Amino acid sequence: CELCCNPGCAGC
Repeated sequence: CELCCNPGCAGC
């Protein structure tokens, strides 16, 4: 998620 690797990541 630090790379916004999935659209469900909080913050992305």
